[PDB]
Amino acid sequence: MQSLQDKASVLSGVDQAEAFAIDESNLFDKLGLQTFINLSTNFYTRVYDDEEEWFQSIFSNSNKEDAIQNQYEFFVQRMGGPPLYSQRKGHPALIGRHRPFPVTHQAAERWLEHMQNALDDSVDIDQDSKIKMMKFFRHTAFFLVAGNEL
Amino acid sequence: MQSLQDKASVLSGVDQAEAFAIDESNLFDKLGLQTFINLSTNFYTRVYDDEEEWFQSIFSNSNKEDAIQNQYEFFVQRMGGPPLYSQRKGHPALIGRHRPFPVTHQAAERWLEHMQNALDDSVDIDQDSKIKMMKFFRHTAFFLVAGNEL
Ligand code: HEM
Ligand code: HEM
Ligand code: NA
Ligand code: NA
Repeated sequence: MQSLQDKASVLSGVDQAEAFAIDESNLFDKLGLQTFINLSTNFYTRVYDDEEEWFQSIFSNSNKEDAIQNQYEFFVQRMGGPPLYSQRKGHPALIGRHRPFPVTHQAAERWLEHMQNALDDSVDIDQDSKIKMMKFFRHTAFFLVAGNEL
Repeated sequence: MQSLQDKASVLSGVDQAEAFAIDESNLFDKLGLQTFINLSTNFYTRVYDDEEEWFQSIFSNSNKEDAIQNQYEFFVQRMGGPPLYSQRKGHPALIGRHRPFPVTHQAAERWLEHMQNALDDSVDIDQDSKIKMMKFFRHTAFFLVAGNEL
């Protein structure tokens, strides 16, 4: 309430401080490009095989392989790697770029569920990193929810 | 047209490639924190002394010293320095965070004018950097205009 990052914390239960703990060490240096590519691939397989119509139909106007490229490049860029996303698309502008979608509370949890699963399948992400990443995903999911409202 | 970064290029005359040339070398390493603090201070002095009512009244609900802190921290973060902005506020989410303001074509040029002046007064920014920075400011100003429309 009264500030996007505040709504995100209240809704998500993740403190903004926690959310950006990713910035304390270079995760990309820890995990490498391939971890991120596999992660987003896994994630989007699940999304595009999601049987939950309402979710899934959210992604109908996008290409699976494009969305994968969009996502891992943002993650690579944002977690210590080279700025691949900006090189190609400019500012992440997450709220702006999610404007066309119905980013609801329920949708945030669905998104986060597929991601939790994709993170679990990941063979190359250590616990500490998994926690930091989920804290970041979860805070920002609800940051998007807050943005979808205002 | 059809894509935020495309509108920005068409309106602004700055190719998105040009806009993100800042990512080729560490500008923060070149210029240091103080350059950025002085730059934003200069800039916001001008903004808050702007006699153009319509512009200036855009910034009425903000504190001069807060806006300065917001801006130089984003620039520091985005041009090679430590992620000060995110540490404090989370995602830059530029379109989202400019939603409350009337970000018009005319406003973009005004903003860019004060910035051009502030860049000129800067004693520690070399030509090459000035060009890269203005390309980045100008592209992103119109990216914000595009965002203000859609
Ligand atoms: C709240 C639940 C969310 C929903 C329903 C959602 C939905 C979508 C959809 C439909 C797209 C377009 C796919 C594409 O063509 O690239 C997209 C793009 C994207 N999403 Fe999400 N998203 C959510 C949360 C998140 C979160 C938590 C992150 C980051 C941690 C994120 C980052 C992105 C990025 C980087 C893109 C690509 C932007 C672009 O290049 O256009 N999203 N999202
Ligand atoms: C298009 C012309 C623009 C107008 C009229 C405009 C207006 C504003 C206003 C009124 C604020 C709130 C001040 C504050 O309290 O921090 C603001 C914040 C900000 N603007 Fe702009 N702006 C423009 C373009 C830009 C450009 C080109 C950039 C980056 C290159 C930028 C980056 C920011 C940032 C980082 C903030 C602080 C966000 C926050 O923490 O809430 N703006 N802008
Ligand atoms: Na942004
Ligand atoms: Na953003």
